[PDB]
Amino acid sequence: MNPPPPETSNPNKPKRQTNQLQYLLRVVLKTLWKHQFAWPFQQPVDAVKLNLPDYYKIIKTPMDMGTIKKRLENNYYWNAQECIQDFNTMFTNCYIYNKPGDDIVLMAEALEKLFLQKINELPT
Ligand SMILES: CN1Cc2ccccc2NC1=O
Repeated sequence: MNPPPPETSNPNKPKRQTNQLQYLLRVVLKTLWKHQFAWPFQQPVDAVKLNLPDYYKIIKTPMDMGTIKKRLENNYYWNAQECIQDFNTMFTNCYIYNKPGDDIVLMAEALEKLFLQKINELPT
């Protein structure tokens, strides 16, 4: 079964807009999104559709780029580091659930390298 997806808004959490967060949406996320290996990460893992019935028995902090994108669009984050942590959670979940060498892991590894390339330098 699938749990509810992660929240993309929270009225009691303070919002913020920063040059770095704008950049994470306009450049980092929106560029990764177009990568040929982006598709598995563009929405929450669907344990039913993908036939991964144990996914959420194993992964307790789900994250995906669809969620991140919505969060950025909503100014959900306080700062860039909070957003970067979501990306890292997404990649880490993939390495936890799957094994080295798996096609999905090769896709995550590629995206993570591109992600690190693009956040190496952020605006000030
Ligand atoms: C995050 N995904 C996405 C996915 C899509 C299709 C088949 C397998 C997976 N495994 C994952 O861990």
